[PDB]
Amino acid sequence: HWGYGKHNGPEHWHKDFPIAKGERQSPVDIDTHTAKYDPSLKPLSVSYDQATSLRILNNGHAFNVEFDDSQDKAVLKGGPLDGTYRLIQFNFHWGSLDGQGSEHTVDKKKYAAELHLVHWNTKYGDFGKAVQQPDGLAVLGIFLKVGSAKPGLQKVVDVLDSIKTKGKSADFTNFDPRGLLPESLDYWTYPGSLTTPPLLECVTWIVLKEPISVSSEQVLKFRKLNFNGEGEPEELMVDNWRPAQPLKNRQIKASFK
Ligand SMILES: [Zn+2]
Repeated sequence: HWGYGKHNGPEHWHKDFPIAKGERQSPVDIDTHTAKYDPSLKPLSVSYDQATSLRILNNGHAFNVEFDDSQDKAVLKGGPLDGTYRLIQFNFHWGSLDGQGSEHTVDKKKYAAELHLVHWNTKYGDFGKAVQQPDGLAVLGIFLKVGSAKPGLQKVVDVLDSIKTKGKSADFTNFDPRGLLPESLDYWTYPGSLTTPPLLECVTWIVLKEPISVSSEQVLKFRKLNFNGEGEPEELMVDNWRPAQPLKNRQIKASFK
């Protein structure tokens, strides 16, 4: 099975998933001086006031907070998107040290972690069908830097103990994702893919310019999770990020100048 270790890491993925060497793979390095300001990009419209979180789960490669996506409760629209996209989950990627952890990079700078808010295009009916389309998913990427604590993130941090190993899940209702957003919604956008197998090229990436800060104690909790299942030898869940891939003739557009 794939993972992030020496023998099953990102550099090995292409053997089981040849699309790993595709034309629109993610993540990528965002060269701020090469990105084109596009005055036709509309502002992002995030409506998370009716969001219904349900469960938090350690899937062996990261932890996900799942949302009820049976209706238009929490949606994303506007920006470079056409149509309505429903929030299905959010997850993180982090490092073993504060100087690495993010998937995307800005002018080669790596952040301590990267939060992904995953949404699927409703015109396709369900998530499974959406992942098979060029414009099936829209993922909002938010960088995390170490500094002051993020209050809205604490509820997530506190429950990590109960989902330490692979396969564990816990009820996680009434969590408000709005507490994880930065002040500004300025962003960069480019066509890309999922950053973990099956690595499908079905994502419109919307990466926020402004990072949010979390405390050292907060990220330390992420690092206590395990890749392994219960009763197995302990392997700390750290550095679950894929390195930047070649841009290959894609243009990164910016909503700001
Ligand atoms: Zn992710």
